[PDB]
Amino acid sequence: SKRVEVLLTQLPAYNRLKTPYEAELIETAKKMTAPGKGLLAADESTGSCSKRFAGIGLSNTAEHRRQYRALMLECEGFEQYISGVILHDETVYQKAKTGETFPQYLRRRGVVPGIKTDCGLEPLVEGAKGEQMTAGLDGYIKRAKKYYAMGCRFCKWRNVYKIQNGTVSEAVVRFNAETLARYAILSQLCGLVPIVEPEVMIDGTHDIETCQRVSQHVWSEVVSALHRHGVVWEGCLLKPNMVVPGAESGLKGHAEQVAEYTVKTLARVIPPALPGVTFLSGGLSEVMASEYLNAMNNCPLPRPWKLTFSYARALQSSAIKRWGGKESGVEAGRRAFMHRAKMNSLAQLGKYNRADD
Amino acid sequence: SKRVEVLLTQLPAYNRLKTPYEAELIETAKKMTAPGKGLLAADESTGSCSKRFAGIGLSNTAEHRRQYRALMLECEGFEQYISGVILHDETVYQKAKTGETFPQYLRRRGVVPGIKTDCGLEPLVEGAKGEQMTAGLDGYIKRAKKYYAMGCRFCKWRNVYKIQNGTVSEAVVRFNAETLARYAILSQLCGLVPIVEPEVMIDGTHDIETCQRVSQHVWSEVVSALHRHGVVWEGCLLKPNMVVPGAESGLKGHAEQVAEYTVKTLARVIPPALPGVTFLSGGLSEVMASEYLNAMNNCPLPRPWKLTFSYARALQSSAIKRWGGKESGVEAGRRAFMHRAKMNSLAQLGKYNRADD
Amino acid sequence: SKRVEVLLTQLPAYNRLKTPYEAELIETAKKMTAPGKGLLAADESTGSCSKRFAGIGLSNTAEHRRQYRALMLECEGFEQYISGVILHDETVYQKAKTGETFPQYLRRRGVVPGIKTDCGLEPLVEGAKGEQMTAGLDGYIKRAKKYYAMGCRFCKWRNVYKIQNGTVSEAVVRFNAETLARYAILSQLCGLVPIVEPEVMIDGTHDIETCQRVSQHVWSEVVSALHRHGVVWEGCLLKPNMVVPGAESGLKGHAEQVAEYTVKTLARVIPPALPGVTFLSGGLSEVMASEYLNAMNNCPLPRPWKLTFSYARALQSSAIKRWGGKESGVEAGRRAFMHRAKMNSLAQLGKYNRADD
Amino acid sequence: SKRVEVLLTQLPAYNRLKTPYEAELIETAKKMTAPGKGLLAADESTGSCSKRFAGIGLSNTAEHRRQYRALMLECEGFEQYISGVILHDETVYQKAKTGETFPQYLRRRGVVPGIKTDCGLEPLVEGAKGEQMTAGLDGYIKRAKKYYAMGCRFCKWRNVYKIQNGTVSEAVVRFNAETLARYAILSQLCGLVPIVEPEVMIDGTHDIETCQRVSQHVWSEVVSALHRHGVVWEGCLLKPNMVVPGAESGLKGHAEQVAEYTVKTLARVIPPALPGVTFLSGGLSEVMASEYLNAMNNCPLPRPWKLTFSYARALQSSAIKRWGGKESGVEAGRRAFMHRAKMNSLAQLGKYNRADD
Repeated sequence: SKRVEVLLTQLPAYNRLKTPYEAELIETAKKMTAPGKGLLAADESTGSCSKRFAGIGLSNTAEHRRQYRALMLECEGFEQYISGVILHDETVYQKAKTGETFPQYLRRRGVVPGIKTDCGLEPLVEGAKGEQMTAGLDGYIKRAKKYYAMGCRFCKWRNVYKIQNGTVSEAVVRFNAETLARYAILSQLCGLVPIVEPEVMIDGTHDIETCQRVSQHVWSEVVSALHRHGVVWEGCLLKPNMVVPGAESGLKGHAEQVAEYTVKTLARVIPPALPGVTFLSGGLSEVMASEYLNAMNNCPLPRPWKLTFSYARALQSSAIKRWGGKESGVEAGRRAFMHRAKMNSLAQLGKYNRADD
Repeated sequence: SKRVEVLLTQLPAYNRLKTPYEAELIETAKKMTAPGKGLLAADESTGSCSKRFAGIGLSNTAEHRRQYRALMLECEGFEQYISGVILHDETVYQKAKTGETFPQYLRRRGVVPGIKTDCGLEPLVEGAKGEQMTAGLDGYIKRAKKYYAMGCRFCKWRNVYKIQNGTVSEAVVRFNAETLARYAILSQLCGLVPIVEPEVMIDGTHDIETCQRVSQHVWSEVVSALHRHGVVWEGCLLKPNMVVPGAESGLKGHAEQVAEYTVKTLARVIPPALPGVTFLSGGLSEVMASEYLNAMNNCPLPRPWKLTFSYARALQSSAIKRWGGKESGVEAGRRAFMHRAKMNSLAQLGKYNRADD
Repeated sequence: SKRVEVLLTQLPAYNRLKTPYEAELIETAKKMTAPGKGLLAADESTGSCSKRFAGIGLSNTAEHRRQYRALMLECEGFEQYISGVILHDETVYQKAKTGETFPQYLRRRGVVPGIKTDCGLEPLVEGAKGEQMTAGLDGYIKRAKKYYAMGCRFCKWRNVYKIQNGTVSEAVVRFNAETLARYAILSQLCGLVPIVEPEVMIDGTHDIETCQRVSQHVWSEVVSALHRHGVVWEGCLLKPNMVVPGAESGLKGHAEQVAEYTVKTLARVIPPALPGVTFLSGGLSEVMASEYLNAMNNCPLPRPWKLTFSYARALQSSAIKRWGGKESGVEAGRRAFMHRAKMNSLAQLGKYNRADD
Repeated sequence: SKRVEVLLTQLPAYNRLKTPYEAELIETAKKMTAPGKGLLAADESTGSCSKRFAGIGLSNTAEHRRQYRALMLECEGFEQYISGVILHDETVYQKAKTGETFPQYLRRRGVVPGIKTDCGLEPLVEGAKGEQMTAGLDGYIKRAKKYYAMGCRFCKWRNVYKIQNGTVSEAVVRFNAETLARYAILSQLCGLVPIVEPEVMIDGTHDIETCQRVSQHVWSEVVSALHRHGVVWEGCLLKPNMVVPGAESGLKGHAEQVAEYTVKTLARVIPPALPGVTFLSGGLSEVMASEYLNAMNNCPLPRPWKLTFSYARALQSSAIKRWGGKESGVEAGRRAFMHRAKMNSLAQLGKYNRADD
């Protein structure tokens, strides 16, 4: 027949991201998921910060945001339990008390600095009212190279899926999968390990069966897309919701129910080569988040990747309260931070004890 | 069985763009493709303008860009042959000699003003070296609403596909289809008729058979994606390349060969409900572009949509030359513009005569 | 880069059915869709025949089936209005009154003989209760070559889609599209023009809007699949339902409503290169079927392919009744057949007159 | 908005095979993959049997086929190392020496009886010359229910992918994935655990890198399809090739290279919930097949499912030779069978020792 010489990269099986950061990516990821450690998510937007401060009456300025972050980041000792921090863009450039930038300070202290690189939720337009896509791919490589150069070595991008009426449009499932897979690839290209966050939200009256049905489908499509875009599985992480009943469903699950539904869902879709899952805690209480993670790490189902946390409110809530926005609340604020971080560090080892909370 | 009440928009067959500009979109499009008329593409970037001016020694300033556009846009009389102009963002805000903005002036004169809304080509990263995606979806609705408000009623977004080694990666085929279909939807949502331009480039040594094989595949995937995103076919247009031998292939086709390969390719993939195809002229001479369009409009194959032009260099080249960047070349510059615009207007009627060029 | 020489057929854009019957396929199809002609579907299974005979008390034997077919097929003169007959496998081998096989007799008389080659409906298993796939791909090439050798030059394969609750599973949409596209390809390979029948059934209480929403989606997916399998559009035909309200919806549409919804649906999805659509009449009365086709051929929307009929009950019903299963009803049976065939022949020209029925 | 009540099975995330054999499937599979055990594939067709007998001069009759099977199946003691036997259809109905059917005899002896249910390879028609699809879906449920009723509790279906020129068409990749996923679903529905065999063949001059690139792509598409059809991962098994250099490449890999490429490939695509992989040995020597499996079970990469064998020639070759087609070779034939089965049983434990072969 008529044969032609072509590049192998023009062939379907050869669409694979080739990145010279490869080995570095793989090493960051193992660092991120070290045993007894997890990630502190501290990438609240300026607005989310208003919310955060609201109950303590703290005014919403750059300086105060800095302080709210320093509260945790300069909590010496937290490094034993937190392996990386997802910063907000503003924090990357702020200075730690030593005068190093935050990324510089954390690296020195042994904590990998990451950055939230998505540009926020927007209406999906296709599919059903209430569904949302996420923006931020334009100019992405240039931002990401700039964060790398600032010292970040991982990034995070969140897509959400709102269950309504027991289901989600296939439009959001596909489109958001496609966005996450693109983001992953480009992150790896620029040297940052991508945290792929496909959050099936806890919002609504749905139950845990509905949650599992939608998550399993959403997440397999995210996987199919990562394959289709060529991701380095060994240099990537997942940040999924746990499978639980909906926030307004009226029902609460035990942690052992949670860990089984979650882990059996994940084991159906996530390749064992992905090094770790850093669960989001969205809507759960600080205690539940620890109890639920702990059960995961005690679940008899297959779970070949590390199962750890990537939490924001569930690690900060009480701290924020005790801190009060004042220098004077600083110590108590930390004590509380440390305790929650320790709880969760044990829960990753599967040794947390509720009597201890 | 277990039944549940859901929104119809959560169902697969209901992912259809619902836009209150619908009827307006449909009417613009028919206006754009009126018999004996075509579109002037005048959306060169600032840089492309350097190129354009290079041979006449015209310096590259905003003022001179304005003049280069006014050369054509204020060429009274051109309105008989041009139904719409694809402006560059800068031109939207510049003023015509009457002091109306350009969009305002053209509308008054009967010419629909459109706007190039993509953000330019960038490396695809996936697929093979040399392939390119197009940026610009972020912030798109807000830009588009702003152009609408300025009077534009259509927009244009170009994706390209570089044939190398006889083929193109399936990665570029899919990804660029996906980008075009998203852009289409959002354009319609904001009131602008989208020109979907999936250009299989003339660049390379490939021949016309290779061109047809790749275009047919690229374009069916663009269609499948438009269906999958929910486009209003009746409010959309296509701006494809013609199917011709590659620029460095060494071969030149007759116009009748061209029109048959082109039209038989399109008739295999484009739904008859899409109102019109406004061919790009990329790489063809000014004469060829007219001869080739003319043959299309004389082709016995099925061609239910309007077949017209959407040309830039092939309508401006000579004009630019005769104009010379000087007030003094103005009249000759126009004469030439008018003549090429008239040639092409006849070629859309299938009555162009080469003896006349 | 690393380049490799491969077959062009290993590349995505080169998966195109290459069939030496190509030109013959194209010619059959134009024959099938000649102006003022349509297809008689006479491919009832043995069982369907029980039904057919039930009201006339005709016993269900091979001999009687033969006679029931001969009633129409040896109705000299019907050749003016019918261009091809879809036979059942049994009929292919039966003999006409001249002693030629039926295929031989029809060809001699100017009627292209086709054959129903699917193996019947079966439970889809995936998707929702009530949905159905169609069997018959195994051993297909050998059957098809055998029909060709017997003189058939086209074939027919029917898939169905049952609307329930306003919708259909995406599973049936995809799977049945995939089956139709495979069948098409293989038919063409063996020399038979494939009639692709994706019937959205009239069954249920749905309305005409629901019908249009599901048909448009079902049919675009059938098209995407035909492209994906490589079909010769110019050597293929479509046999879709008309878009009408559901049989138990309680509403009846005018013919002009029907033709607009139908033709605007088709014009959104079917490539203009497919030579013709031979509508099925499933559930409509004999009169409605003619009135509805007539309106199609009077519809101002785009409709580049031939729009004709491929009917069974709506051409046989009355005939069967008048014939009565007796030699003695033969003449009246034919008269009635002829009249319905003439009605429909005019309706294809867009000149049918109801005053005439 | 307009809401409608639909079946949940009409929604995308609900296309999941619901089978009342579920728990039984899961239990068979764990039985099949018990530690230190593997499957004997004895499903050679009548023709393959000619080949098999050729070198020993054994005539090719049903009786002799029976004897060739009895050689292994009535090799008392083999039950310690073999957990299930893939029979050929003919063997299902033949009788063991006790007068039980083979399935009955094996079950009694503790060996799960399975059945090869595909109908053989055929030309793909689409894609490139040399590629092949597999037939057998028509009438599948009725066959499968009949095997179940005969006592089989698992089945096997093989698809192949021929690397040529370094690659494979995307057509074969997709189509064969689609066939395997359909087969899986239907098998589970009828009570038989499906062995999904997507064999990337060892045939050709390709190297091990090419093998890994194609297998990874072929196998992820098989997975995506299994998800898309709704398979019960926990009740399914995989029978893939190992990743090795091509048979005519001129290079031989060490077993440790093999196990790393294989396991790292699988860990990128196969969900950890699939209970086990039963490798095929196609083209490898009897020794290599054991050494290669052993290394797998010694590989430090992630490998959450059982890694065992499903071998035919590599367990029978020598035996067949020693047996000689004669009663008289019977004992030596068994000795050899036992030894190879023991080798492989140890290799599944990762304790095989080559000094022992």
